[PDB]
Order: sequence, then C-alpha cells, then structure tokens
Amino acid sequence: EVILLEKVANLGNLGDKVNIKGGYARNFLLPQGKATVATAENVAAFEARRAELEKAAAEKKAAAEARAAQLSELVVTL
RNA sequence: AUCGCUGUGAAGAUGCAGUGUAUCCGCGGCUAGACGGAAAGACCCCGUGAACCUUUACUGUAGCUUUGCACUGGACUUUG
Repeated sequence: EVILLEKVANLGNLGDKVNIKGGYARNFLLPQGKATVATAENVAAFEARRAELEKAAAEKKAAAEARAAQLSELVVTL
C-alpha cells in the first residue's frame, strides 16, 4: 500500500509495494520521507523517474565508507 | 318563650312522658352541665393512599473493575 524509498529496512525493499500496518505507514514512514501511500493518480510519474532511485541510494552506502572511520576512534574523554 | 327529678329513647335529655318546683329583669362571683369553644382525632382501624429510611425483597442504574475491537507501531525470542 506504500512505495518504499530506502533499502536498509529489516523487511523492506527498494521500491516494492508492501502492505503494512496502518500505524507504521501513518506515524513513522510517511512523516520521515521514506515511504508514500500507493495512490493511482501519479503512477505514470514514477516510471519517468526510475533513474533517480540509483544515485542517492548508491551514495548513501558510499558515504558510510568514510563515516564509520571516525566513530570507533574511542577518543571521547568522559 | 333555654328548670329539677324519675323514666324513656341512636342506649348519659332544658326541649320526650309523668310529676314536682318556679312572679319579671339585672349586677357581682363560682364553674357542676350545655357529651361547653378551639384543631374534617395525632392513638386504633381502613385506603390494591403518600412520603422518607433499611436490607440478604424485586427490578435496575452511577461509580469501580475484566476482556474483545479501535486509537496501535517494528524487532527478536519462547511457544500452538
């Protein structure tokens, strides 16, 4: 009932329509820009933007290549 | 035009019967009667009357409480 927009969910995919609970669509996914309710009004707009899904979702895992190298330094003085 | 007694009588009589007493009218007192006056008896009964209190009367309800379904999600584990 929703199109996903992130591939790091524990039971999610790239852009697959999944039918989920109403609270999970309502309260978490839609206010955080990671899913949108699968409506039958703009479906021909999704197929003319399928090459937009590759760039940011490849760059996200590519930015964590050098992001995790500064978290495990253990230089925080309590 | 309002006596006493004895009877009689819705059964305790100024008014009925019989019979005694008694000229007409105040004033001051006293309360024995007028089943005196005051209150459509309070007790008792009755009303398929009422009111309010009680409870283990009947029937319900406020409140308190149990679970289901919503609001209400993901993730693991035990499990049919």
